[PDB]
Amino acid sequence: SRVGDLSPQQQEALARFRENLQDLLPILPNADDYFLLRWLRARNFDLQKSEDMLRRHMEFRKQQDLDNIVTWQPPEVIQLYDSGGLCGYDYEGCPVYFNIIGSLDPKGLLLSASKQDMIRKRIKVCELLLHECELQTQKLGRKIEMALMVFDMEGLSLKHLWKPAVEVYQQFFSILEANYPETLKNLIVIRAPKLFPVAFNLVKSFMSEETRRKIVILGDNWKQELTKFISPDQLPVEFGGTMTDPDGNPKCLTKINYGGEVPKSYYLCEQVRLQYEHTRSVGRGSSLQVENEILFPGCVLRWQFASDGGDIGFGVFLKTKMGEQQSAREMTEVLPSQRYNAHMVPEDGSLTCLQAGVYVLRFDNTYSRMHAKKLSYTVEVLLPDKASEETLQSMR
Ligand SMILES: CCCCCCCCCCC(=O)O
Repeated sequence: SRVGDLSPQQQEALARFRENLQDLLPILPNADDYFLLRWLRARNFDLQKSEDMLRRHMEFRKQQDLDNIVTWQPPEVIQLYDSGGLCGYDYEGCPVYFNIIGSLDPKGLLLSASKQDMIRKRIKVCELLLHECELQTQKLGRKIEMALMVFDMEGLSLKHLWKPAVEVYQQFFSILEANYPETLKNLIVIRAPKLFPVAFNLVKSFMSEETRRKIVILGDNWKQELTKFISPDQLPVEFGGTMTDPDGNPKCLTKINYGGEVPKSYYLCEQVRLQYEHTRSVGRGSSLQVENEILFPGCVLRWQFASDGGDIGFGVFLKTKMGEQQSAREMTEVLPSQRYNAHMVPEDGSLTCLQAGVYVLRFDNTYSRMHAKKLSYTVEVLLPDKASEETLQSMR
């Protein structure tokens, strides 16, 4: 349903849509048929829903001053450590953006800056890419409508699954679908480690099916495979091409930021506000066990908790028999129990399950003979996305 071959149904729909948007035409990012058709396709030519979607976007542009975001300067920590960059063009002339996820330190960034600034940095990238598409259109004399995004997963870690960081990427993917529909040609994933299917499963429901269908996972031969999309002379040497910085650096640091660990000197806090699924009392001299059956290795357990009334002990155990509850003496110790000041600073963490069995998170108040505790917690079993898992298996 694109420019050129619209049906009459579609051509009449487009004309009506254009008529219904007369008030907005002078302030649209572009008032051409290409622009309008993105909103129509996103809502199957339902004139009302398409209009609602576009008008919501236009309110978002006003609220966020998006026409001027290309000159917005983020906080120093985001300028220096929030990764990614625009570099090169694909064979059609679409701009390429490198998203260096694996080297990102989103925890350090969120402890040093706001979710709002991290999201605004990512919106800025969208606007920069759109401006680059327009410049390319003018230079090439034909419409360039989309960008190509490469996602470098080298370094992806349990550390990246910190719940507040994940909420950044989830919110961003929701914003992308609502405000930048059909702006990515492909989403090319390189250097995916074993953790990728679990990580991907956390964000997949926030992207549209059309976006998901454009994901391409590359294997060991990714450098050669990338050159099917992008010319070597448009690719950094780091990613298999011939482009360098003026000083010969193969990473093209003058265009692409590679993130890295945020120095502690930038931190403005060391934990953020959390929300919890459950609240329970743990009696004086007592304990609480939260059990989860893991059916295969590679599942990830992730938790967060706070206490009131004093500290709490916490460890992770693995049952040696299924059936009745076992004591800490009888179970295998997976993560040694320790006391945490979870009444002062909430705790969180994760681990990879190396075996199938019943994993038990044990909250220990047995040492506190006079004082009970109130405990709030969330404990989640994170499963792999099955398609991603199969694909990674299939690439050896
Ligand atoms: C093309 C799909 C990219 C998958 C990104 C999943 C990474 C989860 C980590 C969230 C974060 O730390 O920003």
